[PDB]
Amino acid sequence: SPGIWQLDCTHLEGKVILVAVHVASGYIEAEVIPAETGQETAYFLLKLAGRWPVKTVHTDNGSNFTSTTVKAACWWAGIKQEDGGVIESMNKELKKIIGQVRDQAEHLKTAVQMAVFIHNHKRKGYSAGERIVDIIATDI
Amino acid sequence: SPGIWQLDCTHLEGKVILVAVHVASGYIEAEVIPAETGQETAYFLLKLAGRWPVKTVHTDNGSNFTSTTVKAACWWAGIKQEDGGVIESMNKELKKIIGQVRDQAEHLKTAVQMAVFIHNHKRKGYSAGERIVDIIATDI
Ligand SMILES: Cc1cn2c(C)c([C@H](OC(C)(C)C)C(=O)O)c(N3CCC(C)(C)CC3)c(-c3ccc(OCCc4ccc(F)cc4)cc3)c2n1
Ligand SMILES: Cc1cn2c(C)c([C@H](OC(C)(C)C)C(=O)O)c(N3CCC(C)(C)CC3)c(-c3ccc(OCCc4ccc(F)cc4)cc3)c2n1
Repeated sequence: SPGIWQLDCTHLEGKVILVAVHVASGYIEAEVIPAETGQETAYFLLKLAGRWPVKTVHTDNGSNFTSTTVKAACWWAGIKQEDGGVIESMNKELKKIIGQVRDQAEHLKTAVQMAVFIHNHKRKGYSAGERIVDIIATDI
Repeated sequence: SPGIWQLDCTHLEGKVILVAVHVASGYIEAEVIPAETGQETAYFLLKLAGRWPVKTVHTDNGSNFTSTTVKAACWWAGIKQEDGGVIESMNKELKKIIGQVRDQAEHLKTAVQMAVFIHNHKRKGYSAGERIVDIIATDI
């Protein structure tokens, strides 16, 4: 459970938001990209694995599961690349937060990082940021 | 101590590498940018604070300390913006790792994230990644 993450992809303003969800805590990392490609997904996973102890990733679709570039990043970072409700509600929640801050940000990427901040600090009482740290520290 | 970070800027291949160091653990986050600007620093701090509980940031120089854009990001994210050896040795260590992986990466940003991965997982026995999680979980 502590090393399991789920990839998720959603569209907004003609752009793609790639999200990594830490399944046990609900903690997220997200980035805005022009379109989902194997190279963008591979780079996102390399970043995530250098920051958190990523053991397994459930890919968001069969193209990212199949991608030789994604498989190479998973090999490099020591990640077990795996296949495939609450994710749909999290995409809706993220878009809701983005809408609420959209006026404070000129760039979509700024609004997305503001939403990541709000989601991870929301007490619902522990926050997702507190839960991920507690889950991983117990495993050490 | 658990919420204290230090910004650091270094040059490589006509580009700038912006680094955030968690002082107590030695854990790092890094990004490649064309040049250090208030907007790039503000965006980097917004990302960092959505991922880790950032209480204080020691800015890397007086321009980032003065920047109204950096001060706005610190205000938004609830960060106390503060002023100003081992950092010089960490820039040298990071460049050394980048040199060792440079042949496996076409893009400089790929090599930088590989170096972040290696630095954070290096056991020296706990790693910086284990130390940051343990330090923050004790504070919760
Ligand atoms: C020119 C330009 C572009 N520009 C742009 C592009 C942005 C944003 O992009 C990045 C993140 C900088 C790339 C954006 O996408 O909108 C920006 N932001 C600053 C940081 C933020 C508050 C997290 C989001 C808004 C400012 C700005 C700079 C000074 C501001 O000062 C407000 C009074 C004040 C309050 C508290 C303080 F402590 C100090 C000042 C406000 C907005 C800006 N300015
Ligand atoms: C066309 C192109 C650009 N391109 C580029 C730009 C890159 C790198 O950029 C990003 C990170 C993708 C934007 C780069 O900056 O170099 C890249 N990398 C993949 C991930 C990495 C191993 C973390 C770094 C190298 C590959 C590639 C793709 C398949 C590879 O397969 C190697 C046999 C194999 C081993 C284990 C496996 F499980 C599966 C395959 C090797 C390299 C690539 N390809």
